[PDB]
Amino acid sequence: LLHVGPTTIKEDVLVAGLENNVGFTSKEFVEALAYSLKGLRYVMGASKNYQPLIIPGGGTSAMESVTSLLKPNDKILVVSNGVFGDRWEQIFKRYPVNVKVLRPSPGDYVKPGEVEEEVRKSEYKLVALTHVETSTGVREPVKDVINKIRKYVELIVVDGVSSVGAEEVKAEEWNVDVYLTASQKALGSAAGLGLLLLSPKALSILDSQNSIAGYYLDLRNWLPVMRGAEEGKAAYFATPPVHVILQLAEAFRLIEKEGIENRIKRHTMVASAIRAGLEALGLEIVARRPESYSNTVTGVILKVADPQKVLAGTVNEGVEFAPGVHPAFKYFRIGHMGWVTPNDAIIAISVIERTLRKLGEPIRFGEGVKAVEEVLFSA
Amino acid sequence: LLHVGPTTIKEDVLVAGLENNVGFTSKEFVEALAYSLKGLRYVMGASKNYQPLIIPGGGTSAMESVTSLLKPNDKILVVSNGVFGDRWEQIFKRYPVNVKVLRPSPGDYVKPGEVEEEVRKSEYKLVALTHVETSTGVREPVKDVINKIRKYVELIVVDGVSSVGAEEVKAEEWNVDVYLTASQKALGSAAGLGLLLLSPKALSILDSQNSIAGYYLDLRNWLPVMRGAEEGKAAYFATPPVHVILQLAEAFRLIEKEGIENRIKRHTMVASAIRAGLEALGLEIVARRPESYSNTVTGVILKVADPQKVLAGTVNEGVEFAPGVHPAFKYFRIGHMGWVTPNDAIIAISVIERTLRKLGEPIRFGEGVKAVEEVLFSA
Amino acid sequence: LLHVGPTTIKEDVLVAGLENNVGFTSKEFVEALAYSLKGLRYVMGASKNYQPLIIPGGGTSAMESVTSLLKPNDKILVVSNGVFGDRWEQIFKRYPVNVKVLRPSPGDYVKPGEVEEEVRKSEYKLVALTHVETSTGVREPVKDVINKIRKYVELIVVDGVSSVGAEEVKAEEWNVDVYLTASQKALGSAAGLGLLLLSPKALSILDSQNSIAGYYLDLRNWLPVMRGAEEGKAAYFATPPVHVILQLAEAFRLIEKEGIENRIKRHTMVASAIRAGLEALGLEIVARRPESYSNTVTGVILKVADPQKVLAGTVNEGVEFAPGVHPAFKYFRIGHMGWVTPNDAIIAISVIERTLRKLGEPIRFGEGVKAVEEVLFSA
Amino acid sequence: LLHVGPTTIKEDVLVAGLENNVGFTSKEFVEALAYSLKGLRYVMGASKNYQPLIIPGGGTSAMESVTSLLKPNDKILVVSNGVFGDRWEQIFKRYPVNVKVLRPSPGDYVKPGEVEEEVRKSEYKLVALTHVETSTGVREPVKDVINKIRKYVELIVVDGVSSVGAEEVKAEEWNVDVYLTASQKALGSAAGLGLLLLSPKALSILDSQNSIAGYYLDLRNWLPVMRGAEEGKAAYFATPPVHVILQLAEAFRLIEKEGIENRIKRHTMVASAIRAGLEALGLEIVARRPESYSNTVTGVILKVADPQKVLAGTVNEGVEFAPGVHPAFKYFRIGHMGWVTPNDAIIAISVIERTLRKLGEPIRFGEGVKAVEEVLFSA
Ligand SMILES: Cc1ncc(COP(=O)(O)O)c(CNc2cccc(C(=O)O)c2)c1O
Ligand SMILES: Cc1ncc(COP(=O)(O)O)c(CNc2cccc(C(=O)O)c2)c1O
Ligand SMILES: Cc1ncc(COP(=O)(O)O)c(CNc2cccc(C(=O)O)c2)c1O
Ligand SMILES: Cc1ncc(COP(=O)(O)O)c(CNc2cccc(C(=O)O)c2)c1O
Ligand SMILES: [Ca+2]
Ligand SMILES: [Ca+2]
Ligand SMILES: [Ca+2]
Ligand SMILES: [Ca+2]
Ligand SMILES: [Ca+2]
Ligand SMILES: [Ca+2]
Ligand SMILES: [Ca+2]
Ligand SMILES: [Ca+2]
Repeated sequence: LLHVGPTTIKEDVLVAGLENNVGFTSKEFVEALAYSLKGLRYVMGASKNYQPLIIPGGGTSAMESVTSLLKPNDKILVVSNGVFGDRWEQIFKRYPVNVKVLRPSPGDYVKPGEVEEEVRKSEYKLVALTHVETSTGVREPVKDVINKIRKYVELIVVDGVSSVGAEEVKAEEWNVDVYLTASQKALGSAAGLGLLLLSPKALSILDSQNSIAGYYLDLRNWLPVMRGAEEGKAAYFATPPVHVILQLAEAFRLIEKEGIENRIKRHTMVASAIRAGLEALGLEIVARRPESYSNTVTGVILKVADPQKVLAGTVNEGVEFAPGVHPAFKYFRIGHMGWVTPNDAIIAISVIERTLRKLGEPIRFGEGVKAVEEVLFSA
Repeated sequence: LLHVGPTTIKEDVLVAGLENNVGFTSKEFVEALAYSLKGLRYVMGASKNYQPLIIPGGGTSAMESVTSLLKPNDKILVVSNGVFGDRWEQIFKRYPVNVKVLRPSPGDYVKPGEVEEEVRKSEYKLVALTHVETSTGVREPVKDVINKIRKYVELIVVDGVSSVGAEEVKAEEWNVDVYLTASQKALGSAAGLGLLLLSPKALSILDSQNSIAGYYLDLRNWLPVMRGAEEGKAAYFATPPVHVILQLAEAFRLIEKEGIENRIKRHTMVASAIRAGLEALGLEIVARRPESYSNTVTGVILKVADPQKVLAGTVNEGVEFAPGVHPAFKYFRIGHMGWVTPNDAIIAISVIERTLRKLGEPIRFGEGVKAVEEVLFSA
Repeated sequence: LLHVGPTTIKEDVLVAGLENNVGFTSKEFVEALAYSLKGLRYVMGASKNYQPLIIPGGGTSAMESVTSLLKPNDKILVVSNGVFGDRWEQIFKRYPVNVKVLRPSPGDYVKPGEVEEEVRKSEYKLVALTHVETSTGVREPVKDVINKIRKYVELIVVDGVSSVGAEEVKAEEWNVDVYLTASQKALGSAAGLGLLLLSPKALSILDSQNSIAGYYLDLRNWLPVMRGAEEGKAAYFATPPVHVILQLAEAFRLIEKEGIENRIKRHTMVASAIRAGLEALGLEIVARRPESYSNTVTGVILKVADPQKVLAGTVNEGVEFAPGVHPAFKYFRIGHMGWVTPNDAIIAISVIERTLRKLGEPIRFGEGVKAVEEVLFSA
Repeated sequence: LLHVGPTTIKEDVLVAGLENNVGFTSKEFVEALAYSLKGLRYVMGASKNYQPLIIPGGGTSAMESVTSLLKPNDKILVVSNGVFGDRWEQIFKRYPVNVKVLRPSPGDYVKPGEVEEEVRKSEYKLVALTHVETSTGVREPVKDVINKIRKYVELIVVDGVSSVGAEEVKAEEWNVDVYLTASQKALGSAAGLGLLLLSPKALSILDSQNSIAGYYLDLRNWLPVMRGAEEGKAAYFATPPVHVILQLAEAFRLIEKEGIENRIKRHTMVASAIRAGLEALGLEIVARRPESYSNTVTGVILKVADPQKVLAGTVNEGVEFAPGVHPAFKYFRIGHMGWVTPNDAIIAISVIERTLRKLGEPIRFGEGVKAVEEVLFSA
């Protein structure tokens, strides 16, 4: 069997979807969409000059919709740290475009200098980055990368599926052209939506040029719906996931009530506490470089125990554990994103200690939970 | 302003989505997906030889995913009775294919003989039909069309967004290659999913040939998820709308409990009652030919009153009314599909009588409600 | 079998109860209780000098809690128009008190003069009235009764279970000492609570005297909880139905948003429309005197059809029908209270027409629904 | 301020109450009541000869309803270990009965021999016990008490509000005449109901004798409702909390799915783990005698820190902490009952360690969490 840990959704978020006479023209729907659109500007750090869109699907449909900005034979550079970086390449194989991929050593990340070198050597229409690579837990220093490449490339896109709402994101200040995410990860809402924030530059391409996009994923077709909503008007392109968007509006209400800076600090603390627990047990982290330890995903190397058995025996344990699928390592991953609290840190390390002791993975029993406690106490 | 009436969702359906620890690998999700896949075979009248898929989006994403069955320069005949027939052509303009469209007089439908004539004259890879054309309330005699064209064309696709779960559908008996619908219409569940049933012939194309499809809407990419689910296995292509699918499973449970034959009879009675009400008021129906009066949508011609004012004054009135957007007629539309009951028939005609009397549309006040009562009594 | 029609609850009301970490000391609970307490002053027409209480149970526990105001051998006059008036007497048999009951002819009501005559003849500590007698649909002219008896009696209590939130109620202006109701009737919330509004006179009895009350239903024990809540403080006597009270707060929000005067007008219109439908069918109303036709309950006399069969064949019909249990009449009752709309009037009469036609009760088929339409149109 | 920790309710339990067209005559309600009645026999260990009742209110209304079994001047012995034992005496002061109370030293419990001595010296109609005394966390050895007193007393009643569903209960085997609980404690459902299980002997009293009971709390009045439900019949005495009972049925489904023996073991393990944590910190438990350490409540003595500050700083910390209200001790209490898991044990001790360290209560920081881990590993 396959077992990937699901991001826990606050009941308030889910319950916001229980309105049984709401459609895409309902004032309640239009208001939730307009609210979510502003919520997206807020979590991504951008002013009204940046255009938000919320489309059906997820991170993957959002990624593919970037073809809305491309023309035949356009040159694309993908900076891929693993599975989800590689998905850009799989998507672009379906399109008449030219793709080059940079990859680092397993579990590492592509340095800003290496990207800079490549964009000076060849002219690229588009550069794709992955803010956090979910398969390895590695955060790319996207700000540093962009500072170096901004003047050599027409467009920069960042996959923030595992970062937005949890890691610092400054789409406008960093001059990103498309920052995208999904509803079900670090935002902690129900699945079904892709979310995008476009620069004025990307928006001009939409408004004035043709593209290689299909029909459903051409952001041009969704623009009138998004623009209409902010003016309090209903418009129809294709039926969106109405109740999932009601749920998203409620997630954004909770996000705005906590405050994004506070949200980020919470993810830093929880992740730091979890990592301190892992280290005190003598467990090795998958991410090669400490400065890249993402605050949403941590890969945990096992020397003796079978990762698959760790996952099988922790299914009903109130944790978010998932398989490690990189040939270079034997590991499982801990998801720690969304509504995650200090108690989730304690639980994750406790569940880990007890499971690994049972399976004979050499660990310093007791030391993990104590180290977690220490971190949580000290801040 | 734009106001389209929303299909009322049974609360039980919505409430089935309130499970806050479910992801695409959860056995609860896998079971709901497998159940919904079987439910789709059931409402469409097909055996295990036909392959169901449930994908993110809606009717439009389902329609576009038909490109999964096409090759460059393939010849397509679209039989379009209005807006949603025309959407096939709009979708196919994004693809390297050759499209011819047959259209009838406004509010009429393309006769089976006219389609037969065209497919004998020229060779077509694909013929696209719309079972019920939502913009006009016209039901295409799809069975009759197919009987005549089956031996002259490789593939037949039917858009059943406004028919499946309400009109008779026999995908297997009629030998349709793709029968498709959405979650939010005559099935009466929450929005966010497209649904497809493929013949063995269409499935062989998927399994053995390349196509002009993009990435997200290539049915090949969803097949392992659908096949896995029916064997009780989780598989990942892209995150689906997990909770919308939980809701869909519950809608299919209610559909199977009523029985599809009974469901169809209910839609026939409610629609017949509503139409009898309209006629007794002296109101003219948009559909030109009575044999094509769909049992999910009825267009109502106004001679004096402004359709927009009818819609504005019936917003909180517990009905499903929508604008008429065909230049050839001045009208509004009544949606009567999903969980619709005899009481909905009475309400719709009563709300119509009272609104039109207020606005001076010449009608036989009182006679509508009486005629509805008569029909509901006699069945 | 027994079949009593349930008051339909807005989903928003129910959904307000889905908070899974709320207890009697939670700020959310205290706020909902304080809100509901004010909501009770509002629907009953009283200033802050009147003391609201919300206790576990229903109308019956509220009625019994009136013993909190009594002493051994106190004299009580019950003005009983049927079953629920008679319940006062059944309750008081359990207590060392002296009870006299006035009853009118079946389906009539006790005139104000008849009560006045009795309270001048003997001295009574307490007079009990029923605002609307649910078993017959008869509204007592409580204002007129009180105007006549106020100076001759120490305490006046009014059972408003079937009136509060639907009929005009002015507890303060009319000088009532206890006005009581339940959560599940004309207020349209979930069952589980009795609700009481006490005059300063009744409150002084609580604060300064002993009583014959038991433990759970001694309003003295609940007072500190109610007083605490309005000061934003939690207090414990016995655990209340926490989530039912969350639901009640939401019902009061909806009531206050509509406005009580508007609520009353809606009940008048719906009831008048239903009665006009009944009359046009040639059906006789149970209430003997038109000025007493309650706007929450209407008894419908059948000359031929069996009331029990009317009820059996209308169970899934979206109506609120209940048995007639008074030996003097052959009838069923229509409940029309709470969130009831003009559409409910149309439905009730339509369901009645179709059911009675099937069962051979002589009626003027078609005429009922037309008369309802006319009433709803004319206001 | 007063802050008592709320028992966390599984969302599934709450969500079972979202049926908006259900009343006391609905077959859905009757089925939920019948199911809950059987569920009550199951959790209390009794065959069909024992009669369950579910009444509005809570533990307190259930306790008072025991007056249904009493006659004027009946002699009662209350075995009270604290607040909730003392509530028997407070209730009985409202009734013409003779009460004697046995009390132990603070935080201790009345030995079976001490009760035996008293019932042999004087003749008692009724002996009242508290299975777990919530105010001190002390479990009375009710089986041992009953074995000694059974032949000397007519009736034995046990308050199991904090024991039923968590501690071993054998109502039939131990020959208890009334075993009672509430919906919101160790059963973990929504508040609003009292629950009783009566012996054949107590039932004969109901069926054949008069009593000193009031009206609402006379178990005679509820019996036809309970008997009717198990024969699949609706009956009316007073409106029950319909949706709270739907929720209760769902709680009983979850209890029966786990199995009562397993439920008991879970409470033993979680409580043992929590206590091991407390001891390893050097914290003293309020219960004087280890054999009486209840598995639902533990009192924690503080030597230096203010209990009130512990409560104030742990409000949003996902725990169930409550004040200690016995003058003889300075303490707070930990609730660990219902759906409580091993993770709740870890969290409670961690939250305690971190809070007390902050407030300078002398503890062995780190040692609590380790001891909890050890216990959870070894079971
Ligand atoms: C960085 C990143 N980019 C793109 C996607 C694709 O999103 P959708 O699935 O919404 O199309 C993701 C999604 N991440 C994802 C999805 C499913 C499983 C796991 C796992 O942890 O094993 C991770 C992701 O984490
Ligand atoms: C026959 C038909 N085909 C395709 C679609 C597209 O479905 P999605 O929107 O789920 O992609 C539809 C949708 N039907 C539809 C959708 C929105 C509004 C109205 C209206 O009545 O104006 C009708 C439809 O009715
Ligand atoms: C006027 C009146 N007074 C007291 C009560 C008792 O309330 P509780 O049940 O909440 O204790 C009521 C309740 N009314 C009631 C209850 C059950 C059935 C029916 C029916 O219409 O057949 C009516 C009532 O309508
Ligand atoms: C043993 C026991 N007996 C009777 C009751 C009364 O139950 P109701 O409240 O449902 O009538 C209880 C209630 N237990 C209870 C209730 C409220 C607060 C606290 C606290 O921890 O301070 C404890 C109890 O714990
Ligand atoms: Ca909440
Ligand atoms: Ca239901
Ligand atoms: Ca035919
Ligand atoms: Ca015409
Ligand atoms: Ca709402
Ligand atoms: Ca569940
Ligand atoms: Ca023993
Ligand atoms: Ca001590």
